[PDB]
Amino acid sequence: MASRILLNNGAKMPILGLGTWKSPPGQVTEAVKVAIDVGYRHIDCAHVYQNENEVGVAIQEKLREQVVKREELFIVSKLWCTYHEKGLVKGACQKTLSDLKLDYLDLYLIHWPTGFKPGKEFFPLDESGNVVPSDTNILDTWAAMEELVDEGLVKAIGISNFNHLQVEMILNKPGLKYKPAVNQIECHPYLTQEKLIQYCQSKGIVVTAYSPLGSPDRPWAKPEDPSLLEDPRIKAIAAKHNKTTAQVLIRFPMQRNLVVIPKSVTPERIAENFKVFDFELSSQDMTTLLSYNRNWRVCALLSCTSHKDYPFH
Ligand SMILES: NC(=O)c1ccc[n+]([C@@H]2O[C@H](COP(=O)([O-])OP(=O)(O)OC[C@H]3O[C@@H](n4cnc5c(N)ncnc54)[C@H](OP(=O)(O)O)[C@@H]3O)[C@@H](O)[C@H]2O)c1
Ligand SMILES: COc1ccc2c(C(=S)N(C)CC(=O)O)cccc2c1C(F)(F)F
Repeated sequence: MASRILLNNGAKMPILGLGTWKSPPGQVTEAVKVAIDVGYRHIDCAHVYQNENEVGVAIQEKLREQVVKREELFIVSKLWCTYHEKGLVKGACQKTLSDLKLDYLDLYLIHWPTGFKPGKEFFPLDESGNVVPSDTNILDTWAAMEELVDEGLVKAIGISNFNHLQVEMILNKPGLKYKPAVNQIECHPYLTQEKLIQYCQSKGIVVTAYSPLGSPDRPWAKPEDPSLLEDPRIKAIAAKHNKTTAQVLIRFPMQRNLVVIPKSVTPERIAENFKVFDFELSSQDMTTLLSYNRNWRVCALLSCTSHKDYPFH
């Protein structure tokens, strides 16, 4: 399978990237270093992850060491919810750039469609526990994203966790200058996303699948939750192909023309997860994996359900 997908900004994006959410800061520099060494060229980052400085140390070391050139890396970050205001976007981007040690990002995403009240807290809550929104119109946040393109700070802009109607809203934005290049969404056999994916694809927006392994390290895992990695049916497909369950889980989105960003800080897994370009799931496997859909989300984030732009109703 070809390793990159063409975006609607004319640039090519690696279909496999390394996720960094929950990667401990004292481990993520080595994780990114190992990933680059084993072939990853796409790193998925975010300011809210609190580890971009340490990601950046790895990127800069690999650039300085001559292991990779900047043009070959595809570095993604995301505008956190507390920075949706147009006057905050450039500084948020520039802080990410400064921490990642970059002069530009390949892709900068609106992390969530939900703007949160600006301030030092990333997760501002009221006394009762509800997310405190900001009044910013995502179309204005989008225009601020467009300005980053026009200032040279980012090569592409996109969105994340936008539902079908939210994507449509950006696409229908009066005066839209740049279409989103990417919509990054949760996607795996328990959350197959057929409708959203087809819509985005039909519009020339590339979809990135997050939590493709079902995020077993998510902080809110419960015993009753289904477990992709432990699902006998998926294990059986893996066994049939002589691959690990994780490898099946990564290959699945790739064959749907998605980008996929499994996270690990374990060197052996980082390498395992990249070894997915050498086998193919059958049409029957694909259809069978699709059949496991149960609309189950790692990132359900019920604490945000009353936000006006909460995307998962
Ligand atoms: N845009 C968004 O809103 C959003 C939300 C969620 C995620 N994301 C992005 O998507 C990335 C991936 O999602 P995720 O971090 O939620 O979870 P994930 O990639 O589905 O799963 C990560 C977990 O799987 C383990 N793991 C990795 N490879 C494995 C393998 N081969 N065998 C067994 N276990 C393995 C990891 O352990 P170790 O690390 O200990 O090896 C970690 O516990 C994130 O890191 C982030 O970059 C974005
Ligand atoms: C939009 O709302 C979000 C978004 C993300 C989170 C996360 C994060 S940082 N993730 C799920 C990872 C990610 O968004 O990439 C953790 C805890 C609560 C969140 C919330 C929450 F609202 F629940 F506070």
